[PDB]
Amino acid sequence: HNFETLVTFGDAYTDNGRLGYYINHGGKAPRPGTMHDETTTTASGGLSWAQFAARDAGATLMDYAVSGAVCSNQIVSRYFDLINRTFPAILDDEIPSFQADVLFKSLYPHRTAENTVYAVWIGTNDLGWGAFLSDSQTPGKTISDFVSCVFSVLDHVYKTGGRRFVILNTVPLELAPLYALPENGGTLDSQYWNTKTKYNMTEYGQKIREYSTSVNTMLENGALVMASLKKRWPKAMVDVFDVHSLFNDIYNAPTKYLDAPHNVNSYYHQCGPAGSPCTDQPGSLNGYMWYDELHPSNKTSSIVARNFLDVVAGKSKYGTRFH
Ligand SMILES: *[C@@H]1O[C@H](CO)[C@@H](O[C@@H]2O[C@H](CO)[C@@H](O[C@@H]3O[C@H](CO[C@H]4O[C@H](CO)[C@@H](O)[C@H](O[C@H]5O[C@H](CO)[C@@H](O)[C@H](O)[C@@H]5O)[C@@H]4O)[C@@H](O)[C@H](O[C@H]4O[C@H](CO)[C@@H](O)[C@H](O)[C@@H]4O)[C@@H]3O)[C@H](O)[C@H]2NC(C)=O)[C@H](O)[C@H]1NC(C)=O
Ligand SMILES: *[C@@H]1O[C@H](CO)[C@@H](O[C@@H]2O[C@H](CO)[C@@H](O)[C@H](O)[C@H]2NC(C)=O)[C@H](O)[C@H]1NC(C)=O
Ligand SMILES: *[C@@H]1O[C@H](CO)[C@@H](O)[C@H](O)[C@H]1NC(C)=O
Repeated sequence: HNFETLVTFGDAYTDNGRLGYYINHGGKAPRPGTMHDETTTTASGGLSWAQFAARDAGATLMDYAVSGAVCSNQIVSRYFDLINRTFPAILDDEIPSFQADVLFKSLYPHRTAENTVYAVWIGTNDLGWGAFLSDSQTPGKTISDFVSCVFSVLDHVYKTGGRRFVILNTVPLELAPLYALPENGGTLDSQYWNTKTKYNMTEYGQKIREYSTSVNTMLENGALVMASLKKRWPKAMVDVFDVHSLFNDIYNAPTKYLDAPHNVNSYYHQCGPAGSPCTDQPGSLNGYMWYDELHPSNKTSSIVARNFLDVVAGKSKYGTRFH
C-alpha cells in the first residue's frame, strides 16, 4: 500500500469513537492536538470500513467522522439531546478539528502530499428523514448544494497540503431496511423514523432513491469537471468510489459476499422505535448486510474496505480516477 496515513470525514458509517468523545465531554470536540479514544465496536457492530482499510494497509487512521453527521449544518442540521447541540457536521466541526490538528507534529509527525489519503463518506443523514427527505433543510437549499458542500470539504483539505482524495458516493438508501417497505424486510416505525408507517413509505423510498442516484451522478461529473477542466485542485488526484454499485452487487448476489444466512433485506440488531428493547438475530453477523436498519454490518464494511484499497491503487471496477 502506497500510503502511511488515512484521514477520514463522514458519519456513523465511518465513526470509530468521535461522537462518544462529544457525549463524554458535554458536546465539546477533542482539544486540538488530541484525538478521541478509538473503539473497535462501531455502528457496524465491529470495525468501520476505515479501520479495516487502515489495518490492511498498515496505515495510521485519523478518523474525524462523527455519528449523526451531515456535510454542513448551514445546509441542514439535527439536534442531539445528549450533547445539547446539533450533531457535528463536516464543514462546521470535523474540518476545523483537522485544520488545527495538522499543526501538531505529535499527531502528524510526517504528513506529505504523497503519503496521506483523505476520504469523505457523507450523505446518508443529509438525504434522509429529518433532513432533506422531510424538507427540513435551510429553506431554498437543494441536494445540488449538498454536492457543492462535498467539493468544499476537498477545498479545505487541499489548502492544508493534501492531494490524494477519495469521495465515497451514496449507498442505495431505498434498500436500507429503514427506507424499504415492510413487505421487502423494511422496518415498521423505527428508532430512526418513529412515524414511518404514518407516511407514504413507497413515495419516500422512491424519493430517497431519486436523491441518492442524482447526488451520485452530480458527484462523478462534478469531480471530473472540477479536477480535470477547472483545475480546482492543482496536482491533486480525485477518486470517486462507486459504493452504490458495490452495495447493489452485494444485495443482488449475497452468497458471493456474506456467510449464511446471506441476508440483505433484514438487519441483525432489531430494536423497538424507542431504541429499546433490542433482540439480535440468530447466526453470524457475517451473514447480514445490515447491522441495524440504517448501518451496514462489519462484514459489509470489510468489503467496502477491500474495494477502497483497490480504488486507491487505481485498479477497481468501482473507482474512477480524475486529475
Ligand atoms: C404512495 O406513493 C406511491 C409512489 O409514488 C404512489 O404510487 C404510484 O401511483 C401512481 C398513480 O398515481 C402509479 O402510476 C400508475 O401505475 C399504473 C401501473 O403501472 C406502473 O407499474 C407497472 C408494473 O410494474 C409498470 O410496468 C408501469 O410502467 C409502464 O407504464 C407506464 C405508464 O404510466 C410508463 O411510464 C412506463 O414507461 C411503462 O411503460 C408503471 O410503472 C399505471 O397503469 C397507471 O396509468 C395511468 O396513468 C398513466 C400515466 O403515467 C396513463 O398512461 C394511464 O392512462 C393511466 O391514467 C399509472 O402510471 C405508480 O405506478 C405508483 N408507483 C409506485 C412506485 O408504486 C401511491 O399512489 C401513493 N399513495 C398515496 C395514498 O399517496
Ligand atoms: C463482526 O463482528 C462480530 C461480532 O463481534 C464478529 O463475530 C463474532 O466473532 C467471534 C469470534 O469469531 C465469535 O465468537 C462470535 O460468536 C461472533 N459473533 C457474531 C455476532 O457473529 C465477526 O467476526 C465480525 N466480522 C468481521 C468481518 O470483522
Ligand atoms: C443547552 O444549550 C442552550 C443553548 O446554547 C443553553 O442556553 C442551555 O443553557 C443548555 N441547556 C442545558 C440543559 O444544558
